[PDB]
Amino acid sequence: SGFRKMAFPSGKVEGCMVQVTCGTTTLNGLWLDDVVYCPRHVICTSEDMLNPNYEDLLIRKSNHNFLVQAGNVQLRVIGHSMQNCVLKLKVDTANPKTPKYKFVRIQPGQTFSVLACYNGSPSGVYQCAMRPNFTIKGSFLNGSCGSVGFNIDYDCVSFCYMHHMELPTGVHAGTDLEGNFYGPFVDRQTAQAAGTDTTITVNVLAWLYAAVINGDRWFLNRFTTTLNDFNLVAMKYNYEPLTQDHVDILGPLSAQTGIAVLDMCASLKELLQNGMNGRTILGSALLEDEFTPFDVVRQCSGVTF
Amino acid sequence: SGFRKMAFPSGKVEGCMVQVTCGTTTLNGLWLDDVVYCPRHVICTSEDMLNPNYEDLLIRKSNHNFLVQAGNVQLRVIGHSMQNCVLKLKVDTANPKTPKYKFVRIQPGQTFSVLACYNGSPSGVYQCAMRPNFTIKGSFLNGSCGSVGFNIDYDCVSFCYMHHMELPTGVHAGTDLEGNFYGPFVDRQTAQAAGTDTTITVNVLAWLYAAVINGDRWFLNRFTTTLNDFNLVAMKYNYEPLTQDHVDILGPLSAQTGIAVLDMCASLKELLQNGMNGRTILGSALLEDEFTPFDVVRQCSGVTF
Ligand SMILES: Cc1ccc(N2CCN(CC[C@@H]3NC(=O)c4ccccc43)CC2)cc1C
Ligand SMILES: Cc1ccc(N2CCN(CC[C@@H]3NC(=O)c4ccccc43)CC2)cc1C
Ligand SMILES: [Cl-]
Repeated sequence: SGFRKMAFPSGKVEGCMVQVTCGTTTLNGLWLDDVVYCPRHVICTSEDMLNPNYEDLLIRKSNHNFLVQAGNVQLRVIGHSMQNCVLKLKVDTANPKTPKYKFVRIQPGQTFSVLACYNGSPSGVYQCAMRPNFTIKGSFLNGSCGSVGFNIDYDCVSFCYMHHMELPTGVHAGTDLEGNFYGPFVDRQTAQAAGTDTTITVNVLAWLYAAVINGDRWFLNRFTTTLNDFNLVAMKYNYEPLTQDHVDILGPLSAQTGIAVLDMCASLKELLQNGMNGRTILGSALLEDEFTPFDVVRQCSGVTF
Repeated sequence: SGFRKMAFPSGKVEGCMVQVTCGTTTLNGLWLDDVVYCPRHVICTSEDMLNPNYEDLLIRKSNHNFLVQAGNVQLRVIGHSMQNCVLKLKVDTANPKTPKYKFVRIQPGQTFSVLACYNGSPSGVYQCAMRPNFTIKGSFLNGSCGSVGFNIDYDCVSFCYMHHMELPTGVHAGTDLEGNFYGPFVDRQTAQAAGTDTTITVNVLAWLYAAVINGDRWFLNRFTTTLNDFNLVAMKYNYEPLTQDHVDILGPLSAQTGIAVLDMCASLKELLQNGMNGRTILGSALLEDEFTPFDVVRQCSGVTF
C-alpha cells in the first residue's frame, strides 16, 4: 500500500544525455541513434535572447562549432539542421545505448517524468504534468535546458518534452522533440505571461480513487451529482470541465472501488466548497492533480518496465 | 527556479536489480559484485510469516532452491548465508554493471530514493525519509520486497534501505543492507505498531529556506526566537527538538539568504500556531519535512552525478 508521486526509472534516458556547447553556451542534448537534439538557443548569447534571428545566427555556425561530449568522449558532428525550435546535430556514431523510443506530443493534463541534467550529467528525476496553460512546474536552473520529459511503456521511451525557458513567474516552457513549443511560448526573452493555471479535474478524481484504495476515505459522503451540476462548481474553482470522456476513462477505477464516478464528483464538490478542515488525503493538504487515471492504475497494480 | 521532490537518477541501481524465487515466493534482490542480497523471508510461506524460525526454515534450502534471474538470464548460486534479516546469495558471475557503492545505515531524518521493483523489474522511483519512528512512507505492493533505497554522491551509490514489511497501518519497515531493521520492527506477521510520527524540524526549516530562494516569502515575519522557546512550541506540535547541531547544518542556507536560523524558526513558530490560512508554500498546503538541508543546497545548486 501507499501512494507516492512516482517517476519512471530514468536509466534508459540517462544513457542518452550529452553535453552540447556552442561558443560560450553549454546545455544538454539528447543522443538517439546518430542524432543529437538540443534547444536552438544554444547558439545564442544572453544578449541575443532579447530578439534573436535564429536563421541568421545559424549562418555563422559550422558543424565543428557544436561541441558534443558524451561523458568524457567527444562526438564528431557531421551535419546540423534546425527543425522549429530544436537543432538536430548529426554525429558519426549511433548511440550504443539508444532504447526503443517514440516522439509524442502530449495533451494538457498528461503527466511525464523529467530527468534534470546539467552539463550532460543527470541530477535528479521527478514527475510533472503539462498544465492546462501549457506550462510545467519543474525544477530547472541555468544549464538545465535540453533536459527532457518522457513516459515509458514497458521498454519503449516516449519523449514528450524538452526544456527551453523559464518565465518571469518561475514556471517553465518547452517543446516536443520536433521543436514545437507547448502553448503560445517562444524562445525569446520577452514579456510572455502564462494563462490561468486551472486544476486538472480528471486527475484529482483519479487521485481520490487512489486514496480510497489506500485507506483514506473520510471524504466520501452520501451525495451524488451530475456532470452539469458539478461543472458549475468546477468553473467557480477554476477546475477544467469534466466531460463524458473523462468519466469513461475513470471507469476502471470506479469498477475496482465500487464508487460511481458521479458519486466521487459529489465528494470532490464538497471538498471544494468546504475545504479540508485541516485534514489530509494521501499526506496532502490540497487536492493533487498530477496523477492521471493511468498513473493510479499503474502504481496501484505494480506495472514494471 | 522551482523546487520539486526529486529522486536520484536510478540507472546505476536498475542495473543491480534481479528476481529471486524460493519455492512459491518471488521478490527482488540486489546484485553487487558476485553477491545477491534479498530479504530472508523469501524462504517463508504466508503461513510461516506468523511465527517463522528462519534458522530452521533455512536448513531445508540448498543453493539450487534460490532461483535468481537477471532479466532473461539465470544466475548460478554457489553459496548462501543469512546475515541478520537478509540472505546473501553467492553467484558465480560478478554483476558487470556493479557501480561504485557503499552500505550505509542512515539516521532518522535522512532522505533517500527508492527504486520500486516487481519481479526484478523497476517500476518507479520516488523520494523517502527515514521517519523519527523508523518507518518510511513508501509505495509498496506484494512482490516489492527487496526494493532498495539509496543516495548517490557523484558516482558512488550508498545503499541504505531494503524493503521488508508493511505494517497494518499502511507504513513500511525494512533493513539496512547488513540486514538490521531500522527501529524495533521484525520480519514476522505480528502486532507491531509504529510510534509517534514526529515532524523533522530541521528539514522543514531547510524547505522554508528553499521557498525563500524560489520566491515564496509571504511567511517571513518580523519576529525571532530562541532554541529553547521554539522547542516549547515544537513539543506541542510533535516536532523534533531543534539542536545547535541542526542550527549549524543550516548555516550555509542562512548565509545564502541572509535570514538568521532563529528568525526562520520564528516564521515556523507562527506557521504552526496560526496555520497556513489557505495559502501555499512551494505548492504545498502543509509543512514539508522530507528535504534535508543538503537536499536543498543540492537542488538549488545543480549538482550532478
Ligand atoms: C495482502 C494483499 C496483497 C495484494 C492485494 N491485491 C493485489 C492486486 N490489486 C489490484 C488493484 C489495482 N488497483 C486499481 O485501482 C486497479 C484498477 C484496474 C485494475 C487493477 C487495479 C488489488 C489488491 C490485496 C491484499 C490484501
Ligand atoms: C538567471 C540566473 C542564473 C543563476 C543564478 N544563481 C546561480 C547559483 N545559485 C547558487 C545558490 C545555491 N542555493 C543555495 O541555497 C545555496 C547554498 C550554498 C551554496 C550554494 C547555493 C544562485 C542563483 C541567478 C540568476 C538570476
Ligand atoms: Cl499539501
